[PDB]
Amino acid sequence: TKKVAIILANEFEDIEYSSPKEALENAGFNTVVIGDTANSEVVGKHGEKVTVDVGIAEAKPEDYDALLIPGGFSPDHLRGDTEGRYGTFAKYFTKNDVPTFAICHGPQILIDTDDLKGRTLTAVLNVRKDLSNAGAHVVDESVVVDNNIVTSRVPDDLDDFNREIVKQLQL
Amino acid sequence: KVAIILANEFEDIEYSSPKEALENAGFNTVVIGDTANSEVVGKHGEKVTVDVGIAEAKPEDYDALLIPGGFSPDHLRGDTEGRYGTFAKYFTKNDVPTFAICHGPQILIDTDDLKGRTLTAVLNVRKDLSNAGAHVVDESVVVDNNIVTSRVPDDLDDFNREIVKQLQL
Repeated sequence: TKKVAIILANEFEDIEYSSPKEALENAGFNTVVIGDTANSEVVGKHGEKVTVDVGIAEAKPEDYDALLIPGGFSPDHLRGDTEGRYGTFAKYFTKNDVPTFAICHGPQILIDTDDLKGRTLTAVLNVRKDLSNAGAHVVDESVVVDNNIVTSRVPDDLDDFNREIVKQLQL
Repeated sequence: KVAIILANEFEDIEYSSPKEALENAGFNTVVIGDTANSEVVGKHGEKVTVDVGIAEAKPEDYDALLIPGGFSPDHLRGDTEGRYGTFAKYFTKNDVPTFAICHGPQILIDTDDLKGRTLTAVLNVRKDLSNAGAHVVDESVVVDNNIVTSRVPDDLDDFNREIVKQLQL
């Protein structure tokens, strides 16, 4: 059975957690929330409460078949980790070509892998310049697939995003 | 007169504290935002009235630019037209005092004028500043000619000292 790590801090955009989670689960995959502390609670921009399953210190990235990075201000919070642990975690996925799904601000964490040069991604407008400065080829499309990396921009893109992330796990 | 570019979810004290330091030193501030006479609200609930809409604002009107942090700079970088980056370019291009704290330096990324400049910021945005070509350091306040930057609210005494000193020169 295949399972997806979702990295999550406070002030995630609620629907960018719940909608991809539901799409993945509907296709028969399971999801695990990775955050600062196991059994702590993180709260979305619009109040959705999510319990963290596994702490970032304990998580083994090789256990997971894909990584999902919801947007909102959750990725900016994750990037405040003093030891940079979420960028390091994400680096397993980009280095080993494991399916990697990020929507809106989500691709901010991918900058911290240093693995973006020459990769093709989209994101929310707010972060596109930072992605381009990280070396990516940045485009403006509802969903972009570059081998293992699937990116989208905004919550309106979720239907396209959810279709592609599920396909990529079927491989 | 100092332009303050401001959206919702600014870090409250990074607006009020430099504003008061400037006003104490006898300088005036003008909040520039999406629409004149709207309110933007800080992370901790502070309400600030927007003086001038970004459509009408003329950067040459101003003696400095102040960019408070929190998630205000990220909101400003969402402007469909990129108008706040364009506003900021005037200050970087013409070497006009430019003050940014915490996440505030994110807006300076959009000027494309950070190559070889020396800045600090909150940890969360340092990689992006480095990727923009800045020399990023970890200090309570950094002065690089016209650009003054700090990291977090605790730095405010130092930040305020240096931004006031710029305007006095």
